[PDB]
Amino acid sequence: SIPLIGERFPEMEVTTDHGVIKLPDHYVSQGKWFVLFSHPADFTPVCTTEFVSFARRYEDFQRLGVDLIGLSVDSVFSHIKWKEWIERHIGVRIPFPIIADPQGTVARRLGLLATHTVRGVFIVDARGVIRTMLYYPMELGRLVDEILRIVKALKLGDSLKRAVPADWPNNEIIGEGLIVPPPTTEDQARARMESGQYRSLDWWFCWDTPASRDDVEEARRYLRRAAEKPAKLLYEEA
Amino acid sequence: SIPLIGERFPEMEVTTDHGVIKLPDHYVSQGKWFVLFSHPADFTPVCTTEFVSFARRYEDFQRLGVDLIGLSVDSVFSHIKWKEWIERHIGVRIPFPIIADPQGTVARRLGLLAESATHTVRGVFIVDARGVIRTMLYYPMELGRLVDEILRIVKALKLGDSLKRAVPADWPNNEIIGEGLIVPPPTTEDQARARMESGQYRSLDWWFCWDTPASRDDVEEARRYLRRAAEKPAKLLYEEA
Amino acid sequence: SIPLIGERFPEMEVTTDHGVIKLPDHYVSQGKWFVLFSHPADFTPVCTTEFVSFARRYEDFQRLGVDLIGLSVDSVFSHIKWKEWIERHIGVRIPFPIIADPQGTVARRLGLLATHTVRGVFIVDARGVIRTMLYYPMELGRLVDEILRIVKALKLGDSLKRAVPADWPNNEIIGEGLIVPPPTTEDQARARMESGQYRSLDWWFCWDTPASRDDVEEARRYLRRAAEKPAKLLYEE
Amino acid sequence: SIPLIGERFPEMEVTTDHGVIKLPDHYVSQGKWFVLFSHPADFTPVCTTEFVSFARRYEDFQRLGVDLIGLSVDSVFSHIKWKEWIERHIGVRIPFPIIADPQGTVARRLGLLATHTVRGVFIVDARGVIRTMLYYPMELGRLVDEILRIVKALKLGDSLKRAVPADWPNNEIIGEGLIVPPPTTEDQARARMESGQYRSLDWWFCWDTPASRDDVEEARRYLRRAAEKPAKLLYEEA
Amino acid sequence: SIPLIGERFPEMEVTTDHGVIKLPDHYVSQGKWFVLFSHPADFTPVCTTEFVSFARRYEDFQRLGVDLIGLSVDSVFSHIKWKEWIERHIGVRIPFPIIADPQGTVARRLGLLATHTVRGVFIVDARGVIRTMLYYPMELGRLVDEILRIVKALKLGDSLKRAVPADWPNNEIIGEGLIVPPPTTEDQARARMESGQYRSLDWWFCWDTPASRDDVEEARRYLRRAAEKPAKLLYE
Amino acid sequence: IPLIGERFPEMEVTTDHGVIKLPDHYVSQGKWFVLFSHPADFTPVCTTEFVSFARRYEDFQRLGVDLIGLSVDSVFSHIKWKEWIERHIGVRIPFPIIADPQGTVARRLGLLATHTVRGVFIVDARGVIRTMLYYPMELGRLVDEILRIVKALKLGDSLKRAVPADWPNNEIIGEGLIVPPPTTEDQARARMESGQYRSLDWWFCWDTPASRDDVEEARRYLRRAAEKPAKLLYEEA
Amino acid sequence: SIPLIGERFPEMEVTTDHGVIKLPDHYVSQGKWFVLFSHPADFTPVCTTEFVSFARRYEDFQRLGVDLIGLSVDSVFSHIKWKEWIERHIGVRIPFPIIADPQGTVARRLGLLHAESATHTVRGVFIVDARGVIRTMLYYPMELGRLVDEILRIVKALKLGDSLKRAVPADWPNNEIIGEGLIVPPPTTEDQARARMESGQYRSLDWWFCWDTPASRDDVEEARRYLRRAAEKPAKLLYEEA
Amino acid sequence: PLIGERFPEMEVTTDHGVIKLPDHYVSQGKWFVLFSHPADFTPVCTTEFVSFARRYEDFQRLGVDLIGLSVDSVFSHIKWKEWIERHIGVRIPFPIIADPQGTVARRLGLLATHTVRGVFIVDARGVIRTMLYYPMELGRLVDEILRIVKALKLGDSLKRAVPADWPNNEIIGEGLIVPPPTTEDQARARMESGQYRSLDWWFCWDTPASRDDVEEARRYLRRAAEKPAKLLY
Repeated sequence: SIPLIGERFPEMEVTTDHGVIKLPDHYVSQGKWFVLFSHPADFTPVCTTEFVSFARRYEDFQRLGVDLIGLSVDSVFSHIKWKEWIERHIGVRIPFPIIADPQGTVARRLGLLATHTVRGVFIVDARGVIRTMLYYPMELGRLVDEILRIVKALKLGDSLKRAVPADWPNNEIIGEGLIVPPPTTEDQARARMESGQYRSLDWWFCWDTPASRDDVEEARRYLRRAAEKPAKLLYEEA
Repeated sequence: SIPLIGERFPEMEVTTDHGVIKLPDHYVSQGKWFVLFSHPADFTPVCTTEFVSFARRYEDFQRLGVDLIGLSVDSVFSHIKWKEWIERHIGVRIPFPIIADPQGTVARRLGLLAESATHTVRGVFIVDARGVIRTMLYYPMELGRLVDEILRIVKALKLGDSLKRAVPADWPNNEIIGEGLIVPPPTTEDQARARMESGQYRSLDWWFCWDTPASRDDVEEARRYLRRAAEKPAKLLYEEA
Repeated sequence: SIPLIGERFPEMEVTTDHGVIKLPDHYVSQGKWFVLFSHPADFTPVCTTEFVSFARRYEDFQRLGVDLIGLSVDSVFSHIKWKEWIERHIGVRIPFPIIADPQGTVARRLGLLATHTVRGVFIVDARGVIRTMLYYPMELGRLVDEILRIVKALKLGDSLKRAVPADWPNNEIIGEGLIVPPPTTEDQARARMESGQYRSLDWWFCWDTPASRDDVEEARRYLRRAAEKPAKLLYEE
Repeated sequence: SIPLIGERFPEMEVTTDHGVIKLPDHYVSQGKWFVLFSHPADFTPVCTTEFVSFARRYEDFQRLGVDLIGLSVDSVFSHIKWKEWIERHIGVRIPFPIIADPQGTVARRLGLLATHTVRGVFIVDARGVIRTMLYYPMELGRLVDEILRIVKALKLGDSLKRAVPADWPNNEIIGEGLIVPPPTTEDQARARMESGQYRSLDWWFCWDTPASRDDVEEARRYLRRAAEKPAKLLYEEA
Repeated sequence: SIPLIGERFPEMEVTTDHGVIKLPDHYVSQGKWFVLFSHPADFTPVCTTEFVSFARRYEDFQRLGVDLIGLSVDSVFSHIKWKEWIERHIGVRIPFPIIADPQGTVARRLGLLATHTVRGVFIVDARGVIRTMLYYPMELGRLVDEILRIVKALKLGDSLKRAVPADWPNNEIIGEGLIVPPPTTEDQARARMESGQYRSLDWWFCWDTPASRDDVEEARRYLRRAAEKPAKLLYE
Repeated sequence: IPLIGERFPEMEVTTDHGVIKLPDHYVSQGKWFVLFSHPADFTPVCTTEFVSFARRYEDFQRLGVDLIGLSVDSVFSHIKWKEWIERHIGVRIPFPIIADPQGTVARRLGLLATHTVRGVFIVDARGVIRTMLYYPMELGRLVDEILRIVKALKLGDSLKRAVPADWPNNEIIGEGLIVPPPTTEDQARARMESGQYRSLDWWFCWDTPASRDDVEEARRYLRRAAEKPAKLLYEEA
Repeated sequence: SIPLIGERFPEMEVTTDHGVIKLPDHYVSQGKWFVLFSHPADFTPVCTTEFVSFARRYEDFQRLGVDLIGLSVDSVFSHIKWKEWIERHIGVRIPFPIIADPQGTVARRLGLLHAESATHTVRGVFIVDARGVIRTMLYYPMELGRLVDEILRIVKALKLGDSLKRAVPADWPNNEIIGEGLIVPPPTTEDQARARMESGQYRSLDWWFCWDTPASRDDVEEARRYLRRAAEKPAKLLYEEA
Repeated sequence: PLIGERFPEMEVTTDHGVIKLPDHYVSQGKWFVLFSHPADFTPVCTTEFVSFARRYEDFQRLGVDLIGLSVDSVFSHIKWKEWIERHIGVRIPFPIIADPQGTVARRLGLLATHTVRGVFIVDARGVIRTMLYYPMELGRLVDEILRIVKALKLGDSLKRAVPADWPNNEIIGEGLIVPPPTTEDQARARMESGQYRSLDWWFCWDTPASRDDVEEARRYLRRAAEKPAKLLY
């Protein structure tokens, strides 16, 4: 039984390889967002490639006030030995904590559970509310740059009181334009149309460009990198 | 109470603006994959952009064997008037069917609805030709989806099934192995020992083995999706009207 | 389960194209009756004719202190877009609010639930009590002039303390007259017959003519309008 | 817990002052529509006026293939005495049967239960399916001519495969016209518009005039009778 | 699931052709006994004969401090019309109230429920306690004089602290005698036989004649009226 | 408790005459039976009634009715109690008495305290309960009235007639018997058109089909009930 | 569902031919033991003999502070008439009260009735001490009359055991092993048994088998007088005397 | 259980082996007396064992087999018998059921352990005919148990009820009661015939038991009253 967007993140005590912490409070108290990502088992390739990819984009998340937290169905001693392997054989240190979940208690609480079903991403805001859930299969690696676009676009929508269009900031229709939430009454719709402060197709489709050039380009930067062909792969220099 | 990944898509009969069809049978019959995407309501701005995003990428989906089908909490008549408006004002036809879901029965069945919600009624179901749910994505109503990622998912997943491979993070642009694909790790020691003795794959450990079996067409197909996503489109559709 | 006559209208909060309102609280506070009519779907021809019909008789309802309120199992956005189509293509403005009922919560609470079942007129008094329920099928459009006759007669019945006869004010027996509520005791029955106060056919059948000439002809007006062939239609112009 | 519109009339045996009949079988056997109308009690003024009104319109219902049947929460002997009073005083005979339902069994099975609640009209087709339900309060006499209009419109709708506009045959928009049931697919809507066989406002609003001069004039005749003041009232002639 | 003998009459608010009253309160308030008699339907021959019989014995009941109340599964308007027919065609006015029981609420609460089953007499004292219940079939009219005997016997029994023999005051063993309630201990039984203050047959069978002449004669009058063919019939 | 119209509950009972099945034992003889119940043996009011029943045993035989008692005591108590009556009162008690220790038969019949164990069940030859009477313990039954009930019922069954109040001394119609009212409109017409019965109304029709014997036999019972007894039984001993 | 030994006698009000009493309150507050004996019906032969046997042993029971009380599934009126017949025909007055149990309410609670249509199972004997505690229960069938002198032996030996803080051997006071001796309650600990053998205050067969003879010459002979009466053919029968 | 009920079908482990109840004895056409004990190596329970064993042949004469029940191991049971035979010099012939867990006791409604007492007297049909519940502080009177089975056998065979204190009843002595008439005609015919002495129609008796049978019953009660010559200690 998975949680829903809008619901607060289930209050729980968890043991990580950094220590015991209480969720979502550990991050709410700090005024930080956090992204939780689950993993079927330790010493597995796809999950490892995700750790690395997350760690390579660690400062981007810190820059966005987002903390990272992993989830795996293995002991805390396996978790440490696993991070120790990646830093030694791949050359990348994994900074963020990983929740040690024997018995699969935490995964059962989140509705992720087989053990193969234990995947998915929880994007939680600074209020402690679940904002986005992704559920990739264990045979497919996630795109961490899209997760970055999600937290970015979501924070801009919050602070500017705007909805975010498809493929933003590269929308086919309005590009980098941000959608003004539609009117829910007759009077509001009639008022919106008369004011002439918003570009519009119809009363329920109004947009503008309130976002700074910095924030638009920061958002397109993630997609630029994701599409980009990497120079020198990590398996070579290791 | 959602269906988990790996679980078969719930047997149901839905009403669309194209007729009445049974899921997942309708697409399984054709040996097609299908992506189902849900929406809170008709005549909503974010959902419209997503429709146009999907419709502009409709040809890409069909070349992979993926059909498209929408889900919205509104009458079938409302769906058609909505599809009429988009074609007239945006100049883009919506070729795929949309499930008419008044009462929210099929949304409630899939686990997308308590009352007063509909806001929660979103999410993407990527379902393979065997009728099995492969990927679920839950974007909020205030956030337009990245449609090129869905195309990346199906292509990688179809290559995964075909070539018997696990797909690395950021593929085809993985930081460790690039366009390389992961060999499913050994579950026994006698398979781990043999794998290391075989020396057929590039290895990092017994559990971390890969090769490059994907064609240059398959790989460049995947980069084109991500490239399109990253590129600011020359000439917008609002101005064309 | 449908909330029967006599029962107070179910306490509920509803979302409309005018805003968020509590029922029956919103209209009770104004000392107003309200007529809640439900519909299965937006952009449907039968419902459209009724919407137009109600709006063309809007002042007739206001004159009686009766507000109108629609119900449809669709989003608020469809509702407003549907009203815009009526105002453009038929050229008739729709003034009353319509409840947006996605998922069909209100309809289920009113027991109108298939979606095909979602049709019913609820006539509620200023005290917030259901007085009449009319259940029409989807393939049939309601005679809106009868709804007008119902409230007018029912308001008269309250103020004048009378029962209203069949086909009023065109009753085959007593015509424009209004019935005195029958005696329920032996003492009441005798005192009625010894008063010589009312016209009578029996102790349980007494009536008089207390309604003003305006009240009577106002009621016949509704029935005549429903009977008269309209001089040139609205689809033409 | 009422029987919904479009449902089959509840299977039951009832006692009338005509005898015992199986509902709705008795009328279905004949291929006849029937209107069941309930009443709180015998020897009640409003119900008496209602009986007289149904009585003066008896042959109209027969021509439409409709039988009438009343329901009152009193005994059968009370029913016969009630009918007898009406003939002796008002002059009009009551031909239709009345269900004697003490204990309120039939009234309860139909979800009409105080006893003041026992009001309601059931318009049921030749297939024993409920088509309309009207709930007037005990202090308000029904407009019987409206019931005649309902059946007529309903009968023309079924045969011609058309839906009936509001206020028909005097609809403000389309007049004596009838609605062509709306398309449910994209292809149905396109094919309807390219054919151009109906007068139209939109793909979902098509209509024609398939009703005969006589059918229309019969419906307006019901509405005119209801509208017109009766010359000669029944009370005057002792 | 009828009420039992000795059990208090079920509390209820009922609707009559005389108004709204609460049972048994309405009579307990007046310090009166009441006889409740149920009927299947209005405008029925046997019930009509019963109504008239109670009405002709109305003075006899009131003098005993007993009110009469009817029960019929029909509306209040039928009841009034029914009473009207009786005063007109039989020339006897029916004075007592009739409970209007549509839905058969009261009938069900008293366990009389088919509707044909709705029959039964309840004799209830001033304390509101049920003392006697007769259940006659609907095809058989009641012997109203026997209800009067029953009551008269109970009122004397309560006040004289005595039990009443079969066929009183015309018992084949003890005549118009009345039974002294039997001993329940051996000390009581010994003291009864030692006292010799009662005409006796055994220690458990003692009687005397504590009822007055006028009480006994009033009791034979009821049975005398029941026994005799009435001079002058009412239908004539 | 069992009701009027319902069949007497199937049961095996122990009496001082033996073990019998009820109501089978009496149905198998094509006989009516009157079951009367008593709180306890060696009790006064019950003894007077036993005597009263025994002194009328010929009148019950003459109607094809059998008597059967019920008391919450053992069979041995029963037989000793019958001995006492026979010795001290000089009257034989011929009818069986059910031995009901534990009160199982009383409980099933709803007679249950043990003081509430009183009731007369008149059951016809079909095993159907036709009448119930419940007197208190401080009151002796009027046994002649039971005799009137069975006679009238047997008369009513054979002649297809209803029996009026106080019969055969009814104040309206005397010894006349009531024709069951018509239930339909056509039955009501054909009744008043035939003129085969005396009537006050279509629902109130009667005739006099009871023979002079059946009438006077019924009047007998009431006369004996009203008669002051010449020579008392306690004096004879 | 029956009560067991050690359990307190169930609280209840009963109706007797002596009046209404509470059990065991009525006898507890007197310091009296009571023997409750139950019968299926009145005017039955086996039960009558038992009633006579108790009645002529009445003085023996009263000497031991023991009261008698009968229980029968019949009315209180059948009870008094049944007592009258005995006093008139056998010439023996029945002094103790009999409980009247129509409905079998009392017998059902005591577990003398479990299923249906029995009364036959109503044949129990309950021996209750002054603390209101069930001490002995006897269940003889209806076709077998009890041995009343055994009930006297039980209460006498039990009263001796309570006071002298001893256990009573088999066949006492004519036990094959220790005769009229009474058993010292066996040690329940290791050093209790050691101290018992170190004391030498008791005749012994083992640490758990120790006894003395604290019972009075009168108490032993009274107990033997109960058994002699049981054993001896009575001179002059009661049917003969009637 | 109750009187009239058949003995509960159970399989028990005793110190002579595993036997089926009540089948082992029913199939032998034998009565059995089952007496239960709280604990082994206990004085009162020991004195009963001796009293039962010295009367072993008397039960054999009546066609009665004996069986003990104790909440202890089978190995303890045998050591307990071994002690009696060595110290008291009386061999215990009857089997004792080993009931650790007190399972058999639980099924028999004897369950504290103090409550684990009671004699079940069971006929050759497997029907419980008598139940005796003595407290643990008081030893039984085995001769009465003998009198019970003896009276019941005569009661069955002669179709008679046994009076109180028989064969020493104060009213009828060694007389045996005829089961009372249940009907009035039976009660009527009983008094008319004159085949029985009587006090009433419900109180009839005769002396159909033989002198041997009467004297054999009195032997039991005489033995219980006799002061023993030479105590076993």
